[PDB]
Amino acid sequence: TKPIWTRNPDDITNEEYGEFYKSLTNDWEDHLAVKHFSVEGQLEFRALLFVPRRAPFDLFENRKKKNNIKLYVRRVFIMDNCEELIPEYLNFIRGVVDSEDLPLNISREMLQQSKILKVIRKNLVKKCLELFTELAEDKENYKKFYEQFSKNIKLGIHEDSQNRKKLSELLRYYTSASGDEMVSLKDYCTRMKENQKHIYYITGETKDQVANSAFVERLRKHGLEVIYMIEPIDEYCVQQLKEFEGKTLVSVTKEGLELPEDEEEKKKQEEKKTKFENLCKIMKDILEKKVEKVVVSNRLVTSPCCIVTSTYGWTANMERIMKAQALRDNSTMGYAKKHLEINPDHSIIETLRQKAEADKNDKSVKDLVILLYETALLSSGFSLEDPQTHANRIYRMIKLGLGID
Amino acid sequence: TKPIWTRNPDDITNEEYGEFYKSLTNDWEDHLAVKHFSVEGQLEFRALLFVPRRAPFDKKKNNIKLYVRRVFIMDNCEELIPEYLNFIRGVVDSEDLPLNISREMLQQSKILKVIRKNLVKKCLELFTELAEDKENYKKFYEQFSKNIKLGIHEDSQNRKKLSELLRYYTSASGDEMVSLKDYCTRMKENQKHIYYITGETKDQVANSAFVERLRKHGLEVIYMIEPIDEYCVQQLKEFEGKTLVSVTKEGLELPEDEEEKKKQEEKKTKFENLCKIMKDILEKKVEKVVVSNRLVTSPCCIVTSTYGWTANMERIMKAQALRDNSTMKKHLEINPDHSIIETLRQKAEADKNDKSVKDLVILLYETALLSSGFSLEDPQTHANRIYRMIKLGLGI
Ligand SMILES: CCN(CC)c1ccc2cc(C(=O)N/C=C\N3C(=O)CCC3=O)c(=O)oc2c1
Ligand SMILES: CCN(CC)c1ccc2cc(C(=O)N/C=C\N3C(=O)CCC3=O)c(=O)oc2c1
Repeated sequence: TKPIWTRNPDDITNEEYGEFYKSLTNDWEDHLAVKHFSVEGQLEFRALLFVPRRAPFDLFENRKKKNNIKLYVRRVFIMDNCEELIPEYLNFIRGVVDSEDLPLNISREMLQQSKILKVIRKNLVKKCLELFTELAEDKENYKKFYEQFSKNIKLGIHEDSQNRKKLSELLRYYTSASGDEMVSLKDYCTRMKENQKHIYYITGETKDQVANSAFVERLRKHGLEVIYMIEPIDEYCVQQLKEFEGKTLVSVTKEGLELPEDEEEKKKQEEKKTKFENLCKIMKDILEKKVEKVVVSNRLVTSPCCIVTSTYGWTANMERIMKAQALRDNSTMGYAKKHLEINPDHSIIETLRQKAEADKNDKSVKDLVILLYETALLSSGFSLEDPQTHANRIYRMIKLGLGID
Repeated sequence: TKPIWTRNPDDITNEEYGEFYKSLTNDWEDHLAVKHFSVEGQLEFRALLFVPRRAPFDKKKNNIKLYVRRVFIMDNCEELIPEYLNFIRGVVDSEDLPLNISREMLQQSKILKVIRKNLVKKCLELFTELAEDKENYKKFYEQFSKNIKLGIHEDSQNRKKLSELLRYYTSASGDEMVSLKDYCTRMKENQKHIYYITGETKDQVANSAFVERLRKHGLEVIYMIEPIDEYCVQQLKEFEGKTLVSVTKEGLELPEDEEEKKKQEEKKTKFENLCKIMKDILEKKVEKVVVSNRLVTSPCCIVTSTYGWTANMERIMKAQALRDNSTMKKHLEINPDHSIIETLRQKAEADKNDKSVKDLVILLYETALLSSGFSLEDPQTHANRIYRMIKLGLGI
């Protein structure tokens, strides 16, 4: 009688859909979700789409399967891999597309097919984003989905600038407040204190490393929520996600960390600015060019120091990923400028300011400046120049802790 | 009027060779080296082989054009040459092999197996020739060092002839690369082992902790900085009788001393108390804690089990496991003659529940992992521990 995608959506049982999706992809378990829609107008076409349970494989990047949408015209099969029928970041969708009107045999000149496809393209991506917007309403079944295709969503953020807002509403992250849960961007905004003009994120490799890192200290004490961006995609994602609902994004690993001045803590921070600037310009010289600037931390509580990164430059996470990639492709590392922030109110920083402003030539002072700098790189997610150099330096500091002999 | 490979070699100008290799591979510069040979016997066939100057970017198993009685057949010939020689370009003109076969007539594979084994011999002949001019072999090993080490891994029958062609940086060779036969000439007749280290840069392995008592003892250590080496040594057991030992692995055998081992034995039992304590302070963070016989300036180091993943291995594999996202044995050696070990034995045997002792054992263990090429559990945890130790260096 009629093919399965011509019967209309609410007249089909979810198991009938599944038997079809199994027969279409040989997947051993049924579909996860289904969107099934038709279109009339200048163009008549139907479309049945499936989202597999287990995220498909990355396919050699061969790009030899831009998609797996079986393509029909007037109920006859045509192609299996239709390059411009679906944007690359939705290639996991399985299903069929049955057009009534598109032109098949075409030369270069007949761009009309490429118009019909572009409109079907936008209509297919629209009905998908609709389905994901639908899925986001049941919080704990959307979990089975974002678990598999989070990497896919973030890719769209980078490529499809036209749908960037609708896509960003679908992102979920770990934050400081959501101790064990993932939360939307709209939720983080509902918990913002007014006059906070920024959304705080940190990029590392594990939650425990970014949660207990040095960079977030005076931000968690300040009652602020910070977003944990742990997957390597995130480093590229934020590069094109400028703002959400008006508020701009800021990295807690970068210099110039803006915070709300209350009862002009800038006046106390300014006294610290000038009080320790002596110590600032000394360690800049003890280190020479291993660092670019030495400034007073406005973000450090329990740790004495941290290594922050240039504003318009690579980060510790990026520097790790890129150079972990340059192992794979045999290459010189080629051509990341760091800033070191010191906590004025820490005893090690206070006591160091005394020994240094008394005798800045003391080889013990030089040794301690280098040592704190090296451990700060460890805190900030970097790799050391020469590990045994730091090792011998720690051994010397241990010699000082107990009997020097 | 006659094809170029059937013409007798030494009647061939190197420009004719180069012009031909250009016409065969469109390479803009001439060949690097050429081996050209014929064979008679049960099988008659000729072969002209080229080594390109620039190492190519390697599913085309090789580019050896294959002729029979001077007629072309195919170029991608899978079982004509082992995979680690895919950079060879050239032609092979057989007189007798059978092309059309029923799967039963594997006799087609015998003729190929014979040409295969015969081709690899004439190549290793060429490479042994190249090893004689030191600073031109460098132009080659610079490009194909990776290839030779792969052959060590795969071709066990030619494993010996290949190792003779390996070149490395060592402690003695400050800037030059040296053969294995040379390292044997500098061995003491009481030395039964060849010492190597696996790292990432020459500068890091030369100043490493594992080699301390080896440069003081007048011993030479081989610097393996390329990642292939990690797999190379897994199949490179011995050269010229003397076996290889990794300075990152446990059970470091050394030339037995003038019965001074009794002093190493007194150190063994004297610090064994501290060994039992640090073993428990680090709850399964390490597998065993024993007395070092290899450390001079460093107080402690982390070696790996003989059969386990090397320190190098765990770094590379987990650096690659960023691709899969798949996310996946240690020994702690302490230096007896170091003051920090003596002082720790005293603080431990006086009050072994001192949190300063706990702070010191954990701190020493973590920095030793850094010394040994590992990654830290929680960097901010180690940092807070150092900040605590620095706070102790001066008043709290
Ligand atoms: C119908 C016979 N031939 C020529 C061999 C085909 C078959 C398929 C296609 C697909 C094309 C094409 O549009 N590619 C880009 C997007 N795309 C579609 O819109 C459908 C399939 C597909 O890959 C095309 O331009 O010519 C084609 C020509
Ligand atoms: C021209 C006829 N065609 C190919 C279309 C051939 C040509 C060559 C071969 C070689 C075979 C063969 O002997 N393979 C074993 C070794 N071998 C070669 O000698 C060349 C490639 C290769 O794998 C074969 O099984 O079928 C062939 C079929």
